[PDB]
Amino acid sequence: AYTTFSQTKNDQLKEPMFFGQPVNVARYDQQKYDIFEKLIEKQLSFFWRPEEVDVSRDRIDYQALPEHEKHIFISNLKYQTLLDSIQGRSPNVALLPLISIPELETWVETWAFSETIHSRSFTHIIRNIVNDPSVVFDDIVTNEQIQKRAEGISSYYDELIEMTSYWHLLGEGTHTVNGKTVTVSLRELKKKLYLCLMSVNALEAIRFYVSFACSFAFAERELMEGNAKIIRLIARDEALHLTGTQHMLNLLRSGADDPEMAEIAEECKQECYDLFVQAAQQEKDWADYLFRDGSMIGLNKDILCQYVEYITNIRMQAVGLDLPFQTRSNPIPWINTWLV
Amino acid sequence: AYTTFSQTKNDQLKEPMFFGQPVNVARYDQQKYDIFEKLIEKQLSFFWRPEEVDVSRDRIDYQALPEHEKHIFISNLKYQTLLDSIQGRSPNVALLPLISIPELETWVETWAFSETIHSRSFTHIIRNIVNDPSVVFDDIVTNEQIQKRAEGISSYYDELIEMTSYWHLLGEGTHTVNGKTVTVSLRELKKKLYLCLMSVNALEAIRFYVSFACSFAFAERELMEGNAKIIRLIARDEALHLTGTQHMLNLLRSGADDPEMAEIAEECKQECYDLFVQAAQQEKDWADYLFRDGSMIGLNKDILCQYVEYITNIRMQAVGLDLPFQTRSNPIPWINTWLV
Ligand SMILES: [Fe+2]
Repeated sequence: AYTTFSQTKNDQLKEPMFFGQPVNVARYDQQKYDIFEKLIEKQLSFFWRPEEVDVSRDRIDYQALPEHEKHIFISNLKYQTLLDSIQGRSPNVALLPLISIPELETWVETWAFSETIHSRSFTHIIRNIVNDPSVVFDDIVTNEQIQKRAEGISSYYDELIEMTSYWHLLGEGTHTVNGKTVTVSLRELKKKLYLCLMSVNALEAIRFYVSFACSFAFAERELMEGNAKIIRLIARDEALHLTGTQHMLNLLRSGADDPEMAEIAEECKQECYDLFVQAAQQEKDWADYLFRDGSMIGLNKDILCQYVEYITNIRMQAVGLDLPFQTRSNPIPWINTWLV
Repeated sequence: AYTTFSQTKNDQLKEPMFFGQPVNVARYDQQKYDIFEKLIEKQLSFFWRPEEVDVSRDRIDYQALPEHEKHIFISNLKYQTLLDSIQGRSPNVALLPLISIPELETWVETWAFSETIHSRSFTHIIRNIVNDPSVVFDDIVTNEQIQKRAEGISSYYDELIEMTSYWHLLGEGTHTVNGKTVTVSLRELKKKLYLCLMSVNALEAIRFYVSFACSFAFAERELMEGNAKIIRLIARDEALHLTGTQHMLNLLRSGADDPEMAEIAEECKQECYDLFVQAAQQEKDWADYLFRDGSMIGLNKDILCQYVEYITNIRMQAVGLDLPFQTRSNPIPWINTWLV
């Protein structure tokens, strides 16, 4: 029951962000929530092309890095590649089929699009510093350390996607699928969406910021400056992406949108807290991996783990969760110089 | 069956364009078909913001047009808005979940994103020329003439989406949903995709070009110059869009990708032809509607219908279908001034 053009005229201004009547005409003259249009406009004015970034001296710098430092850099780069590959497609397949307001529909499309520009910039980098790009790309899928986080993130999307299909196809209630009985609940589906958004918020707000830290640590040493320029542009986008999921979440839990969402948000508090905390933990185990056999000027396991906690506190707070860490200061204040 | 990140490592250069293993690493260092990467690069270089085009002087132009000409202009603009609304979401919702080639997945997302820019540009025009934009937007949905031209296009996408859904949720073979035995044939799915792509190609290659004629007719009279400038930018994107679908269809039907497709291509060459001829006929009825109260300098039902036939032969031949109309030189050669 999904349609690329719903034939019944409806007032999109009195429609919920999700689960209402699929958007028919895409208009931008009216806004239910000013944030989304503000984000689309911002994102469009931020438009950049990875190919235009000069990554010439970068091969030299990378080739000169000792092995563990190449390991730190490339592992970090494979993680960013893996995250943005998922973020390029997932928000379109997962959220797009559920959105009921035009401005949000376009924001999701604009947002997912910018991720593809991000994935393109990683290729531009990888196939410019490394000898055989295929070795790096293949490892993103076979490396157990990288895949350890991959399966958790996508799992949220995949579960939402499948539960969305049963809903669209069978609708609410119990149904007979090959003799089995299957229960499709819109309430459960709304939970899946809420949790997925929470997971996506942790990815852009925490996971990606941990990676920016390693990228900029090299930049501080005046190495990999082409990469630095790309990551700084990427970060400028992540700020916008993160803000969009923050607003979506806050609007949903504040009942200002779908009142049932406000309820669901509450039943979820623990799961959210736990998923955010689990993400932070995973980022700390990553720091162990990256720094297994050494650190470099400006970064080490301690510095990164503290940064992870610092950032986690701040993000969790922004979406109404309890701060899980005592940490209260930024150990890498220079990162703000890069961040925008 | 769908996963936002397939954990199995595969050689992406030996996957079919569609239905293969879902895309995992988004890489652009290696292309199976150079056309797609070329199109991405071209679109990226074409980036424009509707918000930056001056549509001020258009309002006086529009308000000064006699009633029938306002009818011609606004009906054309509404049809354009309807088509880009569908084009904004559909490629993502329908083709995205079936692509198994990185460069292709990215092209569809780039393509769909440029469509949202087109939709935004229509809001920018509508707001700057009419009194109550809401009447215009509401009519796109309640108008039986406009909504008629949206039935066919949606159906193709909708049926593809729904079947794609069943396939992901039930795999192929015969199954039972609420006792009703429903069969899921991958071959029937591949046919729906093929027809959908043909419908899409007709949309961008013919339907849109028919609309550019009306818009540019006004520009020839030095009226609606702001809209003219936007339509030029859009036309320039449309070229890329149809090149995309022509190649998709030609590669599919050539067996150069998946053999089952090439077979399915010939299996439904008659439907494809009927589909295109039907599209041309609707654009002729549409031209009939546009001019039921008069025509203007440079364009009338006759001239417009000739152009539909002119453009249709060319497009049909490009995808290897038979030419259904007499031969003739471009009936409105002045449109070259505006094209590209
Ligand atoms: Fe006239």
